[PDB]
Amino acid sequence: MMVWTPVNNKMFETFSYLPPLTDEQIAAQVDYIVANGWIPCLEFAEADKAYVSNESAIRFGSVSCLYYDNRYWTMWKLPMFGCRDPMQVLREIVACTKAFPDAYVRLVAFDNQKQVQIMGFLVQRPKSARDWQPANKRSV
Amino acid sequence: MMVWTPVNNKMFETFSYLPPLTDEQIAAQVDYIVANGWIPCLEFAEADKAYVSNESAIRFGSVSCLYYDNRYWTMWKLPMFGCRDPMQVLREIVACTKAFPDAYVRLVAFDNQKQVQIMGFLVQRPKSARDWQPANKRSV
Amino acid sequence: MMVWTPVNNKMFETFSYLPPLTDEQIAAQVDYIVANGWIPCLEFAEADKAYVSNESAIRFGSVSCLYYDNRYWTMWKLPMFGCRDPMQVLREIVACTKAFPDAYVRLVAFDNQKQVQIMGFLVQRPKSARDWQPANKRSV
Amino acid sequence: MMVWTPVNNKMFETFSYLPPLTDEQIAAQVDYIVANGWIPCLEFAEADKAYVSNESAIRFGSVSCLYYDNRYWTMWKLPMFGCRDPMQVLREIVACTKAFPDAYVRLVAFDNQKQVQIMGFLVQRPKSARDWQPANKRSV
Repeated sequence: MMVWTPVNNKMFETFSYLPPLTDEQIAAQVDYIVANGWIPCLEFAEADKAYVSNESAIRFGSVSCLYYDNRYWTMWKLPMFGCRDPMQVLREIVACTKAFPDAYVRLVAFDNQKQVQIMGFLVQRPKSARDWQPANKRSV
Repeated sequence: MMVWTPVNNKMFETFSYLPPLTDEQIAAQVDYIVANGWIPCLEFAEADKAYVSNESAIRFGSVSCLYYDNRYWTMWKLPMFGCRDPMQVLREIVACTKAFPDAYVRLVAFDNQKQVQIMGFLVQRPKSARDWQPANKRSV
Repeated sequence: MMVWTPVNNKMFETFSYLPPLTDEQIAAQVDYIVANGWIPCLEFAEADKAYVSNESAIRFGSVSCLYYDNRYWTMWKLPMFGCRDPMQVLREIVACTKAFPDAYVRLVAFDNQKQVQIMGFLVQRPKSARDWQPANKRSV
Repeated sequence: MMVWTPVNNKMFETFSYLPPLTDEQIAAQVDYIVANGWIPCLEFAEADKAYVSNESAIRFGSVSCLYYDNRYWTMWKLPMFGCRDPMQVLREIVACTKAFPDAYVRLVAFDNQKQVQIMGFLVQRPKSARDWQPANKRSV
């Protein structure tokens, strides 16, 4: 019987329960975006703005239902409309992480027919982050 | 006239006003669980999640009555259903404290007829805790 | 034209706008308590509990009017009922400050006919307090 | 395509999107105040009181609309009524920044016919401020 640790074991939505994505695995996800005609986009946030919080609810009456701060991140340039080249997306990941080496960075893609984000996963976390576990240390 | 100190004098419910439990005293409490047929279970929490607090009430209307965060701790494995062996409980205390050496750890027992926790006391506090007094420094 | 400083210029109610009380000045205030038949008492608080705050209002509906945390301090022993000797009060100030050398300590007096505190002033602040000005540095 | 940075890029209302004002540029703004017959005034605030916040809203019902802490700063002396000399304003800037070298200081001017502040801009920020970007580092 192994025990799932509650300590410093924060997650990051899709794919965060798998082993960290290799460069080949990321490339494959990017091919999937392009093959489906979705719109790639990068978003980023400093460590203090990375996880959902409640601080703005201090200003509210009884209307906090499904309100959370830090759902929005900051857009890196613009969504890559008309992009049909996976290398272009990989180059923007490099450019974004270079400009913001200490930020959380996530890759997302949009479907404009449904008007919804259709994919998303973390591609960088700050090296100073101490609030997460490697796969083999998630249970003890 | 001695003065009960308000400074760094936090307590931990049942038995926290007595001298710290010896290993023999813990064993005796464990025998009491087994003799009564109750279900032993261990729970633990990191220092930041150990004491009752109010942070979630920021999301509330006028409904904070008997709401507190940090009442729930994290379960170590499962409650030990059918356990009639005190040595088994002692071995789980050892295993739990070893896996989480910096956590607060409490031993509890359940009665399934009343469906309520029927006993509970702290069995470990982190070595770095500075918010509590030894028995002879509780008053000055 | 001198400018009253807003920075690190916290005050402590009665007499805090005067030069700090000498031992002779404190003795005189104590004589005043005794001459009037009032009940002397000492109260103390650690630095974090010294000034009025709002943290408990997170639990409230619209009822925060004239609610503040940290108005209560901690009683030193009991109010000195029947005390008609100023030296006894001075000895308790010494004893209280010795047991809590890093606390704020105030002397108060009660009138039991009106049932209200009738006098009060600070008799010790922690040496580590940096949030207050000397009389000659209160304006610049 | 350059990306506007969200990190440590706080601004300070009027003129904060231009290059920092030179002494000659400040003098020109001051001439503008005097030429129009407006009332010059200086205000200042320590770093913790410089930007708009919400802390007092913890005491509120549903009435936080257009309530913010830290809109008021501290007045330096009095508004300079009748002042028709730009050198006088410049001398008060010097005197204010000297007395409060670690404070944010802003120059404002009042129109008493409209009864409203008619101009305002930052004239000093603390040297220890790390929450702002130079013009050439505002986008990456």
